Amino acid sequence: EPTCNTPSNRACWSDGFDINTDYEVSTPDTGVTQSYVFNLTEVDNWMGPDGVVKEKVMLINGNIMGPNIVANWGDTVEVTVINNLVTNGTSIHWHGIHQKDTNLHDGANGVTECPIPPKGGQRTYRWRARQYGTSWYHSHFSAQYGNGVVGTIQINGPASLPYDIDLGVFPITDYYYRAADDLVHFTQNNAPPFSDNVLINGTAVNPNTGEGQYANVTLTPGKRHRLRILNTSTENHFQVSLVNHTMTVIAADMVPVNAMTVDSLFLAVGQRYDVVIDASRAPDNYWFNVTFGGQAACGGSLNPHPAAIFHYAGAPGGLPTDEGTPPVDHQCLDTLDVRPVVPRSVPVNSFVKRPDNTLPVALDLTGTPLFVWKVNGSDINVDWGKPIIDYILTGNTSYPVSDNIVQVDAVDQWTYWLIENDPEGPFSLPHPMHLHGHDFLVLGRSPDVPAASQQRFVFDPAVDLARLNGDNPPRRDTTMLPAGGWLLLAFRTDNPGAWLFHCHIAWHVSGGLSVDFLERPADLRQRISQEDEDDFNRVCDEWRAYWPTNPYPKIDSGL
Ligand SMILES: *[C@@H]1O[C@H](CO)[C@@H](O[C@@H]2O[C@H](CO)[C@@H](O[C@@H]3O[C@H](CO)[C@@H](O)[C@H](O)[C@@H]3O)[C@H](O)[C@H]2NC(C)=O)[C@H](O)[C@H]1NC(C)=O
Ligand SMILES: *[C@@H]1O[C@H](CO)[C@@H](O[C@@H]2O[C@H](CO)[C@@H](O[C@@H]3O[C@H](CO)[C@@H](O)[C@H](O)[C@@H]3O)[C@H](O)[C@H]2NC(C)=O)[C@H](O)[C@H]1NC(C)=O
Ligand SMILES: *[C@@H]1O[C@H](CO)[C@@H](O[C@@H]2O[C@H](CO)[C@@H](O)[C@H](O)[C@H]2NC(C)=O)[C@H](O)[C@H]1NC(C)=O
Ligand SMILES: *[C@@H]1O[C@H](CO)[C@@H](O)[C@H](O)[C@H]1NC(C)=O
Ligand SMILES: *[C@@H]1O[C@H](CO)[C@@H](O)[C@H](O)[C@H]1NC(C)=O
Ligand SMILES: *[C@@H]1O[C@H](CO)[C@@H](O)[C@H](O)[C@H]1NC(C)=O
Ligand SMILES: *[C@@H]1O[C@H](CO)[C@@H](O)[C@H](O)[C@H]1NC(C)=O
Ligand SMILES: [Cl-]
Ligand SMILES: [Cu+2]
Ligand SMILES: [Cu+2]
Ligand SMILES: [Cu+2]
Ligand SMILES: [Cu+2]
Repeated sequence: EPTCNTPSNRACWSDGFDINTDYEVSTPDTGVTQSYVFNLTEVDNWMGPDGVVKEKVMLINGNIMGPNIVANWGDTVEVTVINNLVTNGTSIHWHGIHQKDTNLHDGANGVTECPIPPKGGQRTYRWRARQYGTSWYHSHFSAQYGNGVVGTIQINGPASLPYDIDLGVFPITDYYYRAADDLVHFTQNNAPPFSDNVLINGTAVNPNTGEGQYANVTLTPGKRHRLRILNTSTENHFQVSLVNHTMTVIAADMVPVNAMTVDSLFLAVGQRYDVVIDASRAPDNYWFNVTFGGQAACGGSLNPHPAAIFHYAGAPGGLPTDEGTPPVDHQCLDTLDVRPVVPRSVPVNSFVKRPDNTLPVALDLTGTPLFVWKVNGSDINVDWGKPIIDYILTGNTSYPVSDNIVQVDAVDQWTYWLIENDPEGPFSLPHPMHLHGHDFLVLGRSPDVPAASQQRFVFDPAVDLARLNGDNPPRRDTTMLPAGGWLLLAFRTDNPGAWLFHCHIAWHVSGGLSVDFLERPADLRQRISQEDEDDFNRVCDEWRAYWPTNPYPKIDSGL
């Protein structure tokens, strides 16, 4: 807990810890543990926030979202996940949390663990809060998170700008009436549907019936407010703005950034932004608009105007009067203008394109189903009953092709990755690429052009090497792979483990769009504790015993 974090000095936290401290290598010892219990239940004919009854949902503790985890920088968070679903297994992934030397607690089923069996199966996740900011959690059992197994994480720590009130979490998500397994099945042979609605902090109004409620945020006149915006969607990529107000970015994902004032912000699936809103305008109700750019290349909604109300305290009630001007089209791309407070520097002149640093993404339509996404010639398909960690604990190096293992043996060195977005394919779509266990550096991408143009770019050293940035580029866990283009990333090999690198669009990862970075295998085995190993084997023995009794088959990648 803090000793010097005041509304005038958010930069200070405690003795020897501040905004300037390198959080990746230095963590405060608090000795405090914040514990929670996640009871997953399967509810049929559930009444949703917009009035429409959902066929089936999978909730945590009976609510639309799980409890918002709150702890301080340096604490340990512990969660006992109890699976009371009927047929489905589960695994909770702590998106944003690096799991430094705790790979076995990542929640990546078929990689770091076997799924927790239903009908009462349990497992206790435990991890250290070595990072401060806004993150989230979700299931990784195929597209199970689309049914409601989602929630937020707020690890308190210092900030890059002073503020008065911390308004907390603001998760924006797409909402479908059809269940996730039905949607994965539809997307296997058809183009993805637009969302039925878009929920903002758990609620939205039905554009047809008028039922529901708009999310209502009360701003205090003349005060600076911190808002933690999240995109917890399965496909929808958002654009956000507040009429007559600007937003000052103080963090991108779980990485603190220097103040950057904007009119609107693009949020890819899995992306987060901590912003400061100054209630500097006239007392009235203002609309917080959720819009779409990229000409529907990265999503859409059947609700033409998803919005929230930002009410000034003292002002009258009702709905806002000003509709405002439409925001600029972000073209399905996140901003590369954000510069981290704690800097990093890497050489970019030395990069050479080789098969071992290149990851070509492609859409294979030559099989059954039609929509099969491949990375380097293979669609990922993990084995829930024999995860990558089982191979490590037995000394087996015969990993099947389908696991998409990319073994990185480099010890604490910066590794380079060029991701290619099907430049020779019939068409290309933008993809929100996410990396487990690390924060990557966004070194550069193909020139920003309209997301629906179909303009293709292949990495040319003669012009693209000068377009790269190695002098403190954006550091985060999720960024956009441009349509028909390319993306150059770099991460330091400081965390031995099996880490997934995938597109966060549920339908795509289901279709196989992922690779598994097996980082320093030899170091990983030696760093696995007897408690972690014993428990992993307990859960795998229980899952392998349950599987033959399951009346349903695995229809996708399992991720
Ligand atoms: C996890 O639990 C869910 C919910 O029970 C399971 O989803 C259900 O899966 C079945 C079989 O895939 C679906 O029925 C099938 O639907 C297809 C498409 O319409 C149809 O062609 C088949 O004849 C069959 O009727 C069912 O609709 C679906 N339910 C929901 C709400 O999505 C899922 O299979 C379980 N996952 C695992 C691996 O255990
Ligand atoms: C931000 O969100 C608000 C609230 O959802 C948007 O306000 C809505 O604006 C639309 C027009 O763009 C209004 O609907 C339209 O009404 C006309 C009436 O003649 C009709 O012909 C159209 O077919 C359409 O239905 C709507 O009444 C209004 N919502 C309310 C209740 O105030 C606003 O446009 C959004 N602003 C931006 C820049 O995204
Ligand atoms: C993508 O697959 C290709 C082919 O399977 C890999 O290319 C081979 O890489 C090894 C290791 O460097 C070389 O010894 C071979 O000569 C390469 N074969 C080719 C295509 O000439 C490539 O490494 C894979 N990419 C990644 C990053 O996994
Ligand atoms: C989970 O919740 C259900 C319904 O609320 C209840 O029946 C069950 O006992 C709970 N399981 C545990 C162990 O909390
Ligand atoms: C989000 O909704 C919750 C309702 O559970 C509310 O307590 C919270 O204040 C809302 N967030 C803000 C500050 O808008
Ligand atoms: C929003 O909440 C505030 C605080 O209670 C209130 O003043 C206002 O009337 C509410 N607006 C709506 C549309 O409910
Ligand atoms: C290694 O793992 C494979 C699974 O891909 C299994 O078929 C094989 O029997 C194992 N061999 C060893 C080393 O025991
Ligand atoms: Cl992560
Ligand atoms: Cu995630
Ligand atoms: Cu993740
Ligand atoms: Cu994708
Ligand atoms: Cu993942």
